[PDB]
Amino acid sequence: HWGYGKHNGPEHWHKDFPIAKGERQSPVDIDTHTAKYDPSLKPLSVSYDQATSLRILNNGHAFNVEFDDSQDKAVLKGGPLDGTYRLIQFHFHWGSLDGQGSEHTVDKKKYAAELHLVHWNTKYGDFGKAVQQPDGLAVLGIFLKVGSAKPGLQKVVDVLDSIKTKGKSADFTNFDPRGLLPESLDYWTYPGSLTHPPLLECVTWIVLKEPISVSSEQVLKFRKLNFNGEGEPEELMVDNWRPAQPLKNRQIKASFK
Ligand SMILES: [Zn+2]
Repeated sequence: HWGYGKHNGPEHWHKDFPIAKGERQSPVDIDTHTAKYDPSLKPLSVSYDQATSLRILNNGHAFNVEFDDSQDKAVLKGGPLDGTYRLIQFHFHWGSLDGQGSEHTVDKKKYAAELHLVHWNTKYGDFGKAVQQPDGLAVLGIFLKVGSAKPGLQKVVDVLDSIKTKGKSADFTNFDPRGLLPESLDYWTYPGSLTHPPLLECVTWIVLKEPISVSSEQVLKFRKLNFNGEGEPEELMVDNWRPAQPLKNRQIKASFK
């Protein structure tokens, strides 16, 4: 039902998912001049050396690069987090043109795209249990701008032709997500939600300050994907982002001065 089309997009989601108007919805605008440096926050610990990617899937709203999360391999720890969060998948949000695509914004600036690396809290045993808890997920968000190519993205780019339509997947082993990080891991953090239905309020957001650069050719391949299934009317997979939601009673904390 829900999507990013002309009649089922973010402004409609609240009908079926009333949590869309909840108290800790994502994404949000990050006001750089009211996010406060928090000296109690720690450097992120991104431990991806043993990551095992398995598969890439077009799910009709993005594509997910899926990992083996059946044991502690690729984990996120530290930062604002207590305990250990296992990497399950990453995906992107992007626009029809370079001036929109990100979910989070920075002083109202929209980036061309945003990468989400999704991790679940091992204290809850499985992902399905984790999403029912306020500290169940940690999502590392990384902005993309268009300029130079990102070498470590090309292997993703080049498989997209094989998963054009919803429900298609392809083997995708030995991909190293470290090639998608910027140089600095300085970040903002706040409590929020998943950004598409069911919009569960289970996420500690960790949004990196420094964007990565990808090329116009790389982004153009993203924009050739389809929301639709094989043989159905073609709807390009573009503008798969939810706009910023009210901050309400939340504070955005910065890891950096
Ligand atoms: Zn996302």
